[PDB]
Amino acid sequence: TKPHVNVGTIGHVDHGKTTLTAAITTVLAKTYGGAARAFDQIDNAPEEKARGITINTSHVEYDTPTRHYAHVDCPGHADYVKNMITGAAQMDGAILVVAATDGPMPQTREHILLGRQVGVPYIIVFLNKCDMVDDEELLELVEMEVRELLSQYDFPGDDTPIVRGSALKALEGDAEWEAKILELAGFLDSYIPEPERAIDKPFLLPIEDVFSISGRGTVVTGRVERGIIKVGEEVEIVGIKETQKSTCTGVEMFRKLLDEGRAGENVGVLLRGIKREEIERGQVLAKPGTIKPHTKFESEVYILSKDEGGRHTPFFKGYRPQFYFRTTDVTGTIELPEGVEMVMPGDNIKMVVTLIHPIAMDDGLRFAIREGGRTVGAGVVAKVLG
Ligand SMILES: Nc1nc2c(ncn2[C@@H]2O[C@H](COP(=O)(O)OP(=O)(O)O)[C@@H](O)[C@H]2O)c(=O)[nH]1
Ligand SMILES: [Mg+2]
Repeated sequence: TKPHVNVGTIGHVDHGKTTLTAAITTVLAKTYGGAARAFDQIDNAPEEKARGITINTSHVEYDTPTRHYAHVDCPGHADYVKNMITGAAQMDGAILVVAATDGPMPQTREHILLGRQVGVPYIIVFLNKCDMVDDEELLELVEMEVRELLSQYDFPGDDTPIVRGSALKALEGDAEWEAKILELAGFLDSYIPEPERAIDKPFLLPIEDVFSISGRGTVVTGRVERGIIKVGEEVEIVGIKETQKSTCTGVEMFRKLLDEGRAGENVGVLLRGIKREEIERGQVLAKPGTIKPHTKFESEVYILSKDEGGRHTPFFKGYRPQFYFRTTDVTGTIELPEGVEMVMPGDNIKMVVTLIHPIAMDDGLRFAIREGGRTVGAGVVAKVLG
């Protein structure tokens, strides 16, 4: 099967993301095979529901000779904010569209900054509307502006592929400009490395339940998030309390006794030496020395709007909600950015959080913000602090 890669268009409004998305599907369909999509179908994005969050998202698919791509395009900036923090698939790379007529605009900066925060790993640039620009001096100056902006947020601007093109003329059928769509698709193939598959990451299992099995000791159940756990291998129980070491003495799937549990499977793991009461809501099983527990972190959060089922009134710096990490709520206190004293429903802000219990975490881990039982926001860990 062809490798699967998740991409999407980002960049400022009216710079040509949707026209480019249509052009890519159209050009690749007539060149390497597939199904073309038209501008109107993609611009008219369905409402996708992620929890209570409403995100207008168009999903499109296209193939290169060697890869299958799932591409995400959204109508408005508000959708890109929501999608980057809580969208169905995390982008493996992004196509930043920049209109040569306008140059980098405020959401060009914001989407790069968000990409950095939510951990978007590769960004390719399509410099659009070049059918309007005859001057090569201008095009060079815009290209340098985009490279500086990428580097400002630690992307490798100097080595970043930038394709000078015209999404519109390519969608209209002009073969000269279509070649630029193939150049861009070439860069998707060559510049975005194939992402790391979960089965190859160090073992991780969020604990959902614990039982004292008769004559066999303590078992913890959960979905293997990544890696492989084998009978005989050592594990760490990470989070809430001081970290404990243990050994796997059995892997059970329903009534079937296994020798290993793999990423994606729902299993029960028998642990030597651990008593049922030594296990707490919110802990994970992990390969030893691969994930650490933290109480403090920086995050990018989106606060739900009233219509989405969230808060009706803003909160202030004393806000003390619950942060739901994998399996449980942990209370935290927050610090706001300087100048911000109030956070309105529907806002998104950088939030420094201090939980009252440690949670095993790494950059890019998603969480929900909750009040009482109900969800009021969504975040991504941008930087762990300790
Ligand atoms: N002249 C020219 N116009 C373009 C090009 N790409 C897009 N446009 C026009 O710019 C407008 C906005 O494009 P659109 O894809 O909807 O922008 P989006 O908000 O980023 O999705 C539309 O009128 C497009 O047809 C291009 O390469 N050349
Ligand atoms: Mg659009």
